[PDB]
Amino acid sequence: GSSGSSGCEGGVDMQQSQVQLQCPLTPPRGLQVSIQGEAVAVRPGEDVLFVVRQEQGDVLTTKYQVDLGDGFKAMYVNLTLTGEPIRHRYESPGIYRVSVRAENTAGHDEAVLFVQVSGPSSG
Repeated sequence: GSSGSSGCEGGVDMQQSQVQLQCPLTPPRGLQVSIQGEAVAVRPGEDVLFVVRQEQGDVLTTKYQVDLGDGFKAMYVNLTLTGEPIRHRYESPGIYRVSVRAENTAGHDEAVLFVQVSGPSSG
């Protein structure tokens, strides 16, 4: 079968912080993106949908930075909250490298997805 995993630590004494209010919260966990339905090879010019979700998403309104790699760049905020798919159409065929960055007042999570788009060739 197939499965993923993660792991990273980040803690330091109270040296500095850009916050004027102490509120109870927790960092992001189990953050990753997925493509609508298991697809093998998509054709060029077909808008692709990216489904994002979280395991606990306890953290508050967090920021999200999606990197298409093909010059396209967008900055979404509270993606999980809005639970809205990310549409994106390609022009030329070729495996693309997608990534995401999440950093909230509590913690920060990141993920990377690989997309493949083959031309009109058989298959």
